[PDB]
Amino acid sequence: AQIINGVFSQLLATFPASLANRDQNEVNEIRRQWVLAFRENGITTMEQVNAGMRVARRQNRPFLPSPGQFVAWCREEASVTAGLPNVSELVDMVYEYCRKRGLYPDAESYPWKSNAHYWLVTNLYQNMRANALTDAELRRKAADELVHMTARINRGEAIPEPVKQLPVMGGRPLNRAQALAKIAEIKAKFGLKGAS
Amino acid sequence: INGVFSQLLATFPASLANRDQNEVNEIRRQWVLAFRENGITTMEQVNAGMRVARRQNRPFLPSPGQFVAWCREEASVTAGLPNVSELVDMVYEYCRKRGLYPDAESYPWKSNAHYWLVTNLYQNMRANALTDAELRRKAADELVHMTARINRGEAIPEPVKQLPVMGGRPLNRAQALAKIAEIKAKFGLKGAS
Repeated sequence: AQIINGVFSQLLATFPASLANRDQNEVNEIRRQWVLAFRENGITTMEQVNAGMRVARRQNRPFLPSPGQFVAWCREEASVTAGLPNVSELVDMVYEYCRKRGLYPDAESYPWKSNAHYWLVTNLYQNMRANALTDAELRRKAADELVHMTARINRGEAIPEPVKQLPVMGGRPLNRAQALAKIAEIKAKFGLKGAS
Repeated sequence: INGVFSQLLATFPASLANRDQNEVNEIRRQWVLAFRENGITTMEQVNAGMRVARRQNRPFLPSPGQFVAWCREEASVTAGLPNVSELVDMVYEYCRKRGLYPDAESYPWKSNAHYWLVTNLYQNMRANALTDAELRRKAADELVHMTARINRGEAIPEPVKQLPVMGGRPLNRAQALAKIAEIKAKFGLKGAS
């Protein structure tokens, strides 16, 4: 009650024009929605309120944010490990990969920033090439992949470290003359080569 | 701090209309917290923000985030970008006139930003069969993206160009016929005559 009233007062102070030209019924409904969101998200501490207010002040939008946006702002400090590119950055990375991957032996040789980037870019690239997606479909798929990856990260879990595929060996100290001698020796031993 | 709040109240007297002391104190606390977080602790930045607010024609009190956005926009006000209508007119003029030029770099561009915006919009329109409303939406998105890139400090690349053409041939009909005859004599091929 007191916490909710303080949050509402601070939001009104930060955003005076948010409730302009609005009757009391809309204000009460907005307050009820905020109460429901706080109860469902477990936001019952003043420290989270202060963090959310700091983020809101850092935000430059002159309108009242949605309750879910405020909850996300509060949890950003808690969920600081969720360092992932946004939709636009992911799309640009996918385009750069689609341009540059032909110059590398495999997908693991690409200069990845982290495993999350590797998995996201590879999945989006394969999906796009297999399903012949357009740009808007690619962006929708990128948003879905980001949501899925964030959900997996927030549930703990560990991102696997590719698979790689074998070494290539090498180290041949053999020249033309010695190999010709070897071929001649094989011919002499097997006799019926008849090759000239 | 207190002087900053007093100047803000003086510039926007209608902001505290029908407000009690508690709301004023909460507004002051919010402004103090915003200044602390944004690093606005010097009087020179306060004066710059006051000048920005005075240049604005809105008597309404902007949010502290909006005030910081105004300050950083005026600090980086160097942006010679057209509006949506001007961009659409430029795109239409380009689509009318570019057929008479050897390449897209020969077009009389005003700057690099205009070149990139117009070319990207032209390619997108001719590739996705955009209508007029879709063209305007795409133009708005492109302008937002270009402004965001410019505010990041990133420089705008200088097209790519493609090759010179050379020339300078002082050869006429008689000399060309002599050359052809010499080629025929050297290699035979008498059937060509």
